Amino acid sequence: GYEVHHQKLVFFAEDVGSNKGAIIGLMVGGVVIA
Amino acid sequence: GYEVHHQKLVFFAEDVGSNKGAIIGLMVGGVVIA
Amino acid sequence: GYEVHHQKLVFFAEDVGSNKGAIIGLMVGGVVIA
Amino acid sequence: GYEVHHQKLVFFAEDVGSNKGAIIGLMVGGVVIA
Amino acid sequence: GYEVHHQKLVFFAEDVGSNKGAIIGLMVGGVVIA
Amino acid sequence: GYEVHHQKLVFFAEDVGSNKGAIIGLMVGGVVIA
Amino acid sequence: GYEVHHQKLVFFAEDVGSNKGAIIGLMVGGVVIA
Amino acid sequence: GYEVHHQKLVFFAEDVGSNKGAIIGLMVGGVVIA
Amino acid sequence: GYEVHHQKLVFFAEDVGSNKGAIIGLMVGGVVIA
Amino acid sequence: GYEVHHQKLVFFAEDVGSNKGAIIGLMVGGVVIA
Amino acid sequence: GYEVHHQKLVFFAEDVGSNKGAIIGLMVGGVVIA
Amino acid sequence: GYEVHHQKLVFFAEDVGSNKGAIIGLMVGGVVIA
Amino acid sequence: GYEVHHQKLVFFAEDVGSNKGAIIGLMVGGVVIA
Amino acid sequence: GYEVHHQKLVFFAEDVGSNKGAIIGLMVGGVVIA
Amino acid sequence: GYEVHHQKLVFFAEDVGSNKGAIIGLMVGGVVIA
Amino acid sequence: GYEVHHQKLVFFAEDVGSNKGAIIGLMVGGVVIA
Amino acid sequence: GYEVHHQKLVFFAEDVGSNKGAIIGLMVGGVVIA
Amino acid sequence: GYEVHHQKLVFFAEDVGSNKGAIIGLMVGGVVIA
Amino acid sequence: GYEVHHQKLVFFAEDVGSNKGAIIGLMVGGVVIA
Amino acid sequence: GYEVHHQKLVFFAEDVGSNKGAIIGLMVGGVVIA
Repeated sequence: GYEVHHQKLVFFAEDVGSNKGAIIGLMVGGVVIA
Repeated sequence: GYEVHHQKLVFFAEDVGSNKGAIIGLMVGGVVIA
Repeated sequence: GYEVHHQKLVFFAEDVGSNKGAIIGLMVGGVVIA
Repeated sequence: GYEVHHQKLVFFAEDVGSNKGAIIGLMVGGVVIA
Repeated sequence: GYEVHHQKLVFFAEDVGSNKGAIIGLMVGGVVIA
Repeated sequence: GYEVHHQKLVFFAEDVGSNKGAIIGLMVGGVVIA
Repeated sequence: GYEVHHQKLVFFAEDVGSNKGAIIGLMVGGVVIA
Repeated sequence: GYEVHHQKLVFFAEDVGSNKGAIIGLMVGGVVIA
Repeated sequence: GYEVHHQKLVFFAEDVGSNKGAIIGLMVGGVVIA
Repeated sequence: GYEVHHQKLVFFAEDVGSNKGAIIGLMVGGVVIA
Repeated sequence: GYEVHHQKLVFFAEDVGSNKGAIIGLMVGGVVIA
Repeated sequence: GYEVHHQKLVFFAEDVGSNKGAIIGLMVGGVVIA
Repeated sequence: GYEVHHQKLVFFAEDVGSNKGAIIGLMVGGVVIA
Repeated sequence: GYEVHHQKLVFFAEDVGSNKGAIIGLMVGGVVIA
Repeated sequence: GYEVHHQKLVFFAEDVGSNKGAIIGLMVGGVVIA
Repeated sequence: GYEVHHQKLVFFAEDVGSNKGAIIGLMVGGVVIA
Repeated sequence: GYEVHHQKLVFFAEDVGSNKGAIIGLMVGGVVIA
Repeated sequence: GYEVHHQKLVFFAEDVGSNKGAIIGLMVGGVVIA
Repeated sequence: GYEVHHQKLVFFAEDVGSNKGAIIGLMVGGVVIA
Repeated sequence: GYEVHHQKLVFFAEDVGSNKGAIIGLMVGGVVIA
């Protein structure tokens, strides 16, 4: 008798308001200018 | 008797409001100017 | 008789307000100018 | 008879207000100028 | 009969107000100028 | 003058040996029997 | 003059040997029997 | 003149031997039997 | 003139031997039986 | 003229021997039976 | 159980481009010459 | 159980570009020359 | 159980660019020349 | 049980760029020349 | 049980750039020349 | 020769009598109970 | 020859009598009970 | 020859009588009970 | 020849009578009970 | 030849009578009970 419930994972965000530059969840590489 | 329920995963966001620049979920590579 | 519930993990954020520069969840490498 | 509930982990933040520079959750390497 | 509840871990912050420089949760290496 | 190179990210494995059981990269949720 | 190179991130493994049981990279939640 | 190189991050393992039990990189929550 | 190199971070292990029990890198919460 | 090199951080282990019990790097909370 | 979200109101503009004339959000009154 | 969130109001602008003229949010009155 | 969050109000601007003219948030009145 | 958070009000600006003219938040009145 | 937090008010600016003209937060009145 | 006079604008009401219950001029959003 | 006079603007009400319950001119958002 | 005069603006109310309950000119947000 | 005169602005109320309960001109946010 | 005169601004109230309960001109935030 096993019960599992209500589990959550967020990597970057749930709510992103305003981006006036650069938002990157994940980058392996690169050059970011903002 | 196993029950599993209500599990969630979010990588970047649930709600993105306003993008006035650059938003990238995931990049392997590249150049980003904003 | 096992019950597990209400577990959460956040890597970067839940709420990101305003980005006037650069926000990166995770970077393996690169150059970031802001 | 085992019950586990209400556990949370936050790596970087829950609420990020305003970014006028550079915010990086995790970096393996790189150069950051802000 | 085991019950465990209300446990939390925060690595960097819960609330980040304003970033006018550079905020890094974790860095393995790199050069940070702010 | 920005140059970025030779970097990598591995989420689960590069080399996966033989499987007689259950291997899952990512599971949001469920029941796994092996 | 910025140069960034030869860096890596491994989340679970690079080399995974044989499996007769259960191997999961990431699980948000559930029941795992081995 | 900035140069950054040869650095690494390992979250779980590089080399994982054989498995007759249960191996999980990251679990937000649940029941693991081995 | 900034040079940074040859540095490493290991969260759990580099070499994981055989497993007949339960190995978890990170658990937010739950029940582990071995 | 800044040079930084050859340094390391280990959170749990570099070499993990065989496991017949329970090994957890980090647990926010729960019940562990071995 | 009530949830209300992301309602928005803009009176004049979100983005105003270059101005070589006269831009007025609201006036009760007067004389405007461009 | 009530939750209200992210309502926003903008009267004049979020972004105002270069100005070589006359920009007025609100005036009761007067004479404006550009 | 009431939760109210992230309401925002902007009267004139969030971002004002270069100014070679006359920028006024609010005036009861007068004479403005650009 | 009431929680109210992160409400924000901006009257004139968050960011004001270079000024070679006349920038006034609020005036009851007068003569402004740029 | 009441919790109120992080409300913010900005009248003129958070960031004011270089000034070669006249910048006034609030004036009851007078003559401003740039 | 331009003459403009005695013009008027009313948004909600220039004369509000005795009422029972919430009166709201303008709402961007939320829950109103009366 | 320009003459502008006796113009008026009312947002909520120039004359508010005796009421029972919440009166709100403007709300960006929230919960109002009366 | 420009003449501007006797112009007026009222936001909430130039004359507030005897009321019972909360009166709010402007709220960005929150919970109001009356 | 510019003449501007007798202009007025009222935000909340130029004349407040005898009330019972909270009176707030402006609130960014919070909980108001009356 | 510029003449500006007899202009006025009132934020809360130029004349406050006898009230019972909290009166607040402006609050950024908090809890008000009356």
